[PDB]
Amino acid sequence: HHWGYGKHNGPEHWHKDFPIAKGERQSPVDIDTHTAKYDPSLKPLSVSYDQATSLRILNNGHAFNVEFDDSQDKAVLKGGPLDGTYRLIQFHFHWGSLDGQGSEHTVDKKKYAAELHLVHWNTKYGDFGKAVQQPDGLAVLGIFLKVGSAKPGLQKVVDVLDSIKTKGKSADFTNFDPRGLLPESLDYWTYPGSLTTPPLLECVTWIVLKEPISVSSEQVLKFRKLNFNGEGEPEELMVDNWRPAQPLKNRQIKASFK
Ligand SMILES: [Zn+2]
Repeated sequence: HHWGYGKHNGPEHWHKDFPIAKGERQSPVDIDTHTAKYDPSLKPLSVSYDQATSLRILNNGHAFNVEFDDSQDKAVLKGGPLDGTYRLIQFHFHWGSLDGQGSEHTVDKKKYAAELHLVHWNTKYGDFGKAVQQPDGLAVLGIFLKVGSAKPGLQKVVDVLDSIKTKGKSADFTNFDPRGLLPESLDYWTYPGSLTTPPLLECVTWIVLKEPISVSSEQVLKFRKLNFNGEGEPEELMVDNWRPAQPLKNRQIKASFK
């Protein structure tokens, strides 16, 4: 009885094994655009992904992660509300069984078809495992996906998913450039929050971009053919791997733009 996204082990159960589920700075949240405060003190984000080295893609039974070499400052995020340099370790997505749900964060209660998470850790803490124990340890860039036109830069990801269909499977995944996943604008909302899967630690500065990217229905269809299970246990499709919005409680969302 591990955690997952079903009736009997899904997000409403997580608090029994991970009491921080009901904590004060849980994610995701609904971003109320009329209540978010423009903060002209916020700098532009600086994304330096020119030297990124992807290594591997894997199905971990809750999502698929693309993992990067984080042994040096090769793909980093700086600026914005951040102090210091945050190194890219992995990205993954959350998505739905249908196009009208899938994102974790919502914008004035609107759900998108999926959500991309680029996970970065603060180099002052030396490694990811020490970083997750700190209130400013991680920075996650969240990018919404809507269904319309194809995103060419995502196709390389979609084509390998056949090779990692079940939990535990991995494949070599070199020379992927994450710059092909960014929207045009880097305007953003930011708030302090948590990992959205167990162990749900409250170590994340969230940076959620205003502008969604478009993907095609055929591209998102392929995400939905993955499996939560291992080979061959009974087939459970990897769909609806998102946590619902949590209470904002004592937190302000700030916007980089008006
Ligand atoms: Zn995520």
